[PDB]
Amino acid sequence: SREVIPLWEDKVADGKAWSTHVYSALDKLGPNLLDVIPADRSLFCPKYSSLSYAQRKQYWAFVLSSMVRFQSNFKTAMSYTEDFNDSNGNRVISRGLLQISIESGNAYGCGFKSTKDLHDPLQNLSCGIRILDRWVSRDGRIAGKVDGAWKGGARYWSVLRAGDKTSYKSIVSWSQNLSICK
Repeated sequence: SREVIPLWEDKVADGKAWSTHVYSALDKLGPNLLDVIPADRSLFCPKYSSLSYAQRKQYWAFVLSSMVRFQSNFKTAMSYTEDFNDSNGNRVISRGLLQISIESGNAYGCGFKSTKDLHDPLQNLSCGIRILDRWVSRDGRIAGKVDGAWKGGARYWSVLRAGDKTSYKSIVSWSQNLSICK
């Protein structure tokens, strides 16, 4: 009786298993995320404050799938060499569905043992829950720039940072037009 279905279920063979993992991992890794009433709800989900717990898990699984859509187009094997360095002076390699890197990701407690673990879709999605759980809850908002500093998920993901990008405008549009949000 879900009202909102994540985009990875449309094409990905394991898409339903990904959703089941996210719904369960949200209980364990996103309890702070799911207690926030975000200050930019008027932008992302106008009716956020009336969502049940189950609807908020449906919402965050959808938003994660919309980020995956533009980060990796659902390709868990994807890697991308960035413009900047890790602390050792090697260019950062972003990996997997949400394009997380091992050094910055492991700072969230994601516990990646090796780079191969970032291409494990379940570990990758769990890490993205951890990142959101930290910053959406600390900043009290999903994204946006407040007094010259990016907030919420935009702290980590440039795909959530406002601008004239198809990715950002689509994530915003898809979120705010979910039946449970509008």
